[PDB]
Amino acid sequence: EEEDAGLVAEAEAVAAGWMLDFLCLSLCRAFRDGRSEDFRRTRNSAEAIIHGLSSLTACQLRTIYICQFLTRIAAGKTLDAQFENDERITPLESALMIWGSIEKEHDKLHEEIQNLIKIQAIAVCMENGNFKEAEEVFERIFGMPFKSKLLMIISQKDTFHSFFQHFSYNHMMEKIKSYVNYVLSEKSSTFLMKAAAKVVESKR
Amino acid sequence: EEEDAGLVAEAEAVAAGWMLDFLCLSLCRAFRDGRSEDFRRTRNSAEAIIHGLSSLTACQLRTIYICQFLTRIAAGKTLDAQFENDERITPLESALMIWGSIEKEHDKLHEEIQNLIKIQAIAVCMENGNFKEAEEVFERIFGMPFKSKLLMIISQKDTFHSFFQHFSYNHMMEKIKSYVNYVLSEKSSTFLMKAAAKVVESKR
Ligand SMILES: CC1=NN(c2ccccc2)C(=O)C1
Ligand SMILES: CC1=NN(c2ccccc2)C(=O)C1
Ligand SMILES: [Ca+2]
Ligand SMILES: [Ca+2]
Repeated sequence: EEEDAGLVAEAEAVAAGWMLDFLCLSLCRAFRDGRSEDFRRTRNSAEAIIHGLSSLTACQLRTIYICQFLTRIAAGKTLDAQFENDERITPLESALMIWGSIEKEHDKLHEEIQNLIKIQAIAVCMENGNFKEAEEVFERIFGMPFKSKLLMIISQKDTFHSFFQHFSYNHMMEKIKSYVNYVLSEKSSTFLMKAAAKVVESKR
Repeated sequence: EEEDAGLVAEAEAVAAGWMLDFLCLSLCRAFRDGRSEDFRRTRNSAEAIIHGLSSLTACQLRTIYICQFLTRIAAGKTLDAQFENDERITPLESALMIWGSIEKEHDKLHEEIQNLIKIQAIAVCMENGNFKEAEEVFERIFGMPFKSKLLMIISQKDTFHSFFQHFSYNHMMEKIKSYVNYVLSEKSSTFLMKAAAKVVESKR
């Protein structure tokens, strides 16, 4: 009875791991495509599956971090959203923390995305007229040339400054979408998606 | 591009169907075992997966009804829980409605469970001192000998009447657990559980 219960629990853990990879792939695809409602529903499903998982491999922690990173990026302009226990941390600051924690290559693309999130974390505060909050986000992030231009823009209250149009929110999203394409290629071969693709193909 | 998007959406629908069957099996097992916290977490996951499914086969609608039925039975004593748009309907009354909708055999066990839910729908109102609500649940359900004993118990305010000890909440749960064992046997062969069981066995 206890041996059967144990084997069942191990099988549920295997299946939850397969569901996590599939939901991550679906979340990545919805983000890349701009399917806002599918992203919201898929995120809700990923969150619930994650609460049913206890022990995680390094690969599963990376998968969860990718889901959490895209969720904060999708909420980047929602300044009322609180992703951390410290209520002062904005969504883009929370995405920046996860970006620096993922076990991944620090290639040129990694650093470009990092710097684009930093500029936009300040930009989104300025665009909402939250000038003192922009300065507080600046101090938390920064923790010379790039740093000093940003402090000058904050002090002038230059909300629609051309610097934010050159390193825009759209540019940040496009660079992140290039990274998402690589996650999509890497996870397209995971168990659940492969088996489901084989079913659809066999009916064609 | 549209052909690929279409094939991907079909594969996501296949995978969501496999996840629904697996989550139903896990929910049934947690209910049978009395694993309250695992039931709560599994229910949250089933709800989210169901919102990501659009077209349902007759088999998938039956699977969803089984999940909804067990959720209302688990909440049978939570008289503040509102499962229907009509706020007057109690959780056991909502379970009774689903029980009468499932495409299943009306064998002796089906009717015994039905009558046990009817008695307990009244019993739970009486036990909370909600005498007028017990009479209202009675009128909505009933909708001669069984009916008249119940109306007499309600009018006397006989909360701890021996009739409710003979056709108890425990007796209702045990009969429902016998039905759950049959659902467990039937869904143990579904794709995701079978594949996960094969993985665990191969590591022994
Ligand atoms: C709201 C939140 N969603 N999430 C989240 C977590 C895992 C997968 C997808 C999303 C957070 O961490 C906070
Ligand atoms: C609360 C509720 N949970 N549910 C539910 C639905 C599907 C699966 C599991 C549970 C309801 O219908 C209302
Ligand atoms: Ca805020
Ligand atoms: Ca109530």
